[PDB]
Amino acid sequence: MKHLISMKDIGKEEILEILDEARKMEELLNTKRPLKLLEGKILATVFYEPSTRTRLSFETAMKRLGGEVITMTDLKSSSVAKGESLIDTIRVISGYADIIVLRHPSEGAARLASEYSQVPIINAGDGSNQHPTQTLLDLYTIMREIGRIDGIKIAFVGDLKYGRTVHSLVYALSLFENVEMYFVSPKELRLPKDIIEDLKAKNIKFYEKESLDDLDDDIDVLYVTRIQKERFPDPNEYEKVKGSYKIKREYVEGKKFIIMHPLPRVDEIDYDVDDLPQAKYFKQSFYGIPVRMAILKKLIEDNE
Amino acid sequence: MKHLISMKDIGKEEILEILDEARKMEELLNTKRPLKLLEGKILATVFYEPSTRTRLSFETAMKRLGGEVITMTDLKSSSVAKGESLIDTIRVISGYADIIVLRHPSEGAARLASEYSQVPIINAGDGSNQHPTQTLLDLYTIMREIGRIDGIKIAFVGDLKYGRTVHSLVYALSLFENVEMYFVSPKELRLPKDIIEDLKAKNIKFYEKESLDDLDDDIDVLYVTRIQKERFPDPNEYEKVKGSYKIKREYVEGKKFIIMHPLPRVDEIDYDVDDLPQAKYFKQSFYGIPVRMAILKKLIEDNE
Amino acid sequence: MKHLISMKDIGKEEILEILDEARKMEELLNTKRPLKLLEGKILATVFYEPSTRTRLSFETAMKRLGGEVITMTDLKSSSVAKGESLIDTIRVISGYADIIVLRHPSEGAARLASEYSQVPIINAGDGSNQHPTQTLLDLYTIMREIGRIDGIKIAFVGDLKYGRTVHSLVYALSLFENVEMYFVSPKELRLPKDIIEDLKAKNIKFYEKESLDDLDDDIDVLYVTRIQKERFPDPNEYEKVKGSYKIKREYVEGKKFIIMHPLPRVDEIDYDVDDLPQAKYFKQSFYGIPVRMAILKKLIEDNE
Ligand SMILES: [K+]
Repeated sequence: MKHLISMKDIGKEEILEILDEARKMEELLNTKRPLKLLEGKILATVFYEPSTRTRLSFETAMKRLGGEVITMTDLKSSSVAKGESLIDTIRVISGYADIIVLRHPSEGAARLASEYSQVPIINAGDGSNQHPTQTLLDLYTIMREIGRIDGIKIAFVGDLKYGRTVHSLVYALSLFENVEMYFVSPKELRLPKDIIEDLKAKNIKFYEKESLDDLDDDIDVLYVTRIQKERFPDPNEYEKVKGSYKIKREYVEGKKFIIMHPLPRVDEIDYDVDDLPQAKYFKQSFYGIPVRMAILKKLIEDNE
Repeated sequence: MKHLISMKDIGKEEILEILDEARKMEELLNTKRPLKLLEGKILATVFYEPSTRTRLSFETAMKRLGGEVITMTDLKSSSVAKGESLIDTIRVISGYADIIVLRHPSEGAARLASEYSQVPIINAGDGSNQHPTQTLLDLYTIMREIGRIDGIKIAFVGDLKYGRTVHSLVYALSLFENVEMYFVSPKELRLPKDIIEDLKAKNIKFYEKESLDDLDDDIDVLYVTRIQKERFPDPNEYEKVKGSYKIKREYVEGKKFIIMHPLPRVDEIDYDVDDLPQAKYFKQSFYGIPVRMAILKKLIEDNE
Repeated sequence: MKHLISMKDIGKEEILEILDEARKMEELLNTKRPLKLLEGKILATVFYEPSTRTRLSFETAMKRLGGEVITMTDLKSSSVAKGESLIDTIRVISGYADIIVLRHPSEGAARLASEYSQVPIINAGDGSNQHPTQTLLDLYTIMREIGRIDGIKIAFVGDLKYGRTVHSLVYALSLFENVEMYFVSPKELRLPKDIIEDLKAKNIKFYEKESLDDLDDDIDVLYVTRIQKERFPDPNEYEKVKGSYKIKREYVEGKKFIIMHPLPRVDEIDYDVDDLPQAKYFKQSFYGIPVRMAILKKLIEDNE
């Protein structure tokens, strides 16, 4: 693997390889002894747009591997208004570092960068169209907590129309077997039809549901995403929507599923669900570190 | 010690333990050989409010111990306006790191955080009510330079009414023996009465003084704090105040005391005092590193 | 060498020493094995003004040497409006760190700092009058790519009147032998006369040229700098200027010279020159790391 630009670039087997590697990274972390796997290696964080979350996780992952990190987070005026084009910055930075995590608004930005970069490019959103690492950690969470990915019944709740990370996860799962999908959302925010077509073609068993109550307790994974306010300018109607799709304790009690949420969690899930056994989004967050560790390590070693 | 939230949580003995540990850290630094005490450990700097000073010192302390540091300084809009509540951020970050230094405006913020954190919380101001580490380094300075803390005559000059760090130091000293306190300030900015009550109860010998000249040369330590402009909107009157309480060379010459100042120094002390023997605030600054080292180390090791 | 404040402070021999040291650093980098030369040492980046470029390179250099880095980039209001004077910050930071890279707008800022600093000061622009490290890496590039510095024919294109880095390089080269200089620029932006005097005095063979076509193919090095818009408010005339001095592929083909550019490259050089053999500015960028490594190492070791 030369770069990690989009989930579209890797198959089931290669995904499972990355997951195995992540399980190993997790054990290493459990060791509490200093790891030197990437000692002497430098990760360059290159963000034209902000993402404290993305930066922290990758920075943690790299440092857990004994590696170093240089950071470049503002380029909305630090070089985009300073003149330097993307391809110039990439070239300068691939000369400094050993690997780059890039978050750039322009479409195909990460792909172009990989073309001019002498080091591996990791795409952390362009500007948030394809986020492979988020999708990999989601899959990792499922494997860890459920045992394996094939044969799961997963339900997605929230804005399925603009949920980029849902989109990415949905596609990735279509590469697996016997996966039943449930798409719960406001009628206004249903999964993009083109995707629906992809699922139908791949002959995936799926359902579009209007309500959370339309779900039986056969679902193995509840993956909840955000429903932003920009979708309902009227505070009154927005109350309605939030109320209908907010995950609450009473609805969770005695359920089989685990609950996943890419974070941050704002309104989607009540605070008194956090302490329920099925709540796993914070554990999910942690899993993000071992899989980013595997990703970092793999890209370094695959290319030298 | 699980966390370090407030000086109110530790007694004389435990303070002295921390100080001994700091003396050891200082020797280690004097060695100029790479220290690995916290190799493989990650410190997370979590500030909703800015504090370049706080961040640098802790970051230096952690790195001197061979440890790593991840930084999160803006949360006034990076997650407070991004939606994520404090308790969520703490949970995500305690999953990434091994220890956290937190500076959050809300009262009892650090305490709440420690409740949701799986790792030790260090309170670097909430929003600047209790700063244990500053108070510990102040005490360390006194022990190092004076020999011991008991039996000192210390005078505080400046705004004693809003001097949070004076407040914290004053309380901590009340735990020691034979400590005589002198409180020099504008009548408008005298030490809060409730504190005065605490001192009277603890039967501490203390004096409220109007002028610097009311001090004899029996004082062992001169601890000076800031008198902000917000206290005297009239530039004319503010001239008067500054002039009356500014420490000047001629007043310092031949004095027994050392001069402590938490920094930054703006108007409180003339520049031509810096080079006088009794000037110790810059040495005080350095001492901040060894005691933060001890603090970091202790909290890691006490909890694993 | 106690500090590195200005090129005016070091002679040919000492420059060559630093260059040799840089060649060694470059080999070490080529090794791809973790270097520990500055393990346990802390570099403090102190910028009152912004310079993502400067910071990254030095930070990379220090980390390549196994060292650590603390960063302080905003002081336009973080301590300049927070009260603390430069000399105070320097003293606090020289207590924390082992070496400082300083970028401060005020003239003679770096020099003053070195006076109050207990650790070596590296001047990264004050506010951009003397940048020794840029000038050292430029010289390094020439030695590496040309073989040696003496006897080269170098042409400078762009704004020669406000090109601080050209000024610095020109002076440094005057310390070498048989160096022929060609100064290509708009008549409005010719090399400052006082410098011309220095060259005449040192009896350097040089020419002031109006056009790129006035250059023969005997030039060994083409060093191009920026011509900002502030020099030609009329977009119309600015078109003219840019067009006349922009380096283009057809002009470069079959040329003997290498092309150097301190970066960032905005308008000065066409993108389809990048891939021509004579294009070396990105390699030049990389060379910046080994020479900053040598600089960092030398200053640490010369002072302990
Ligand atoms: K490090």
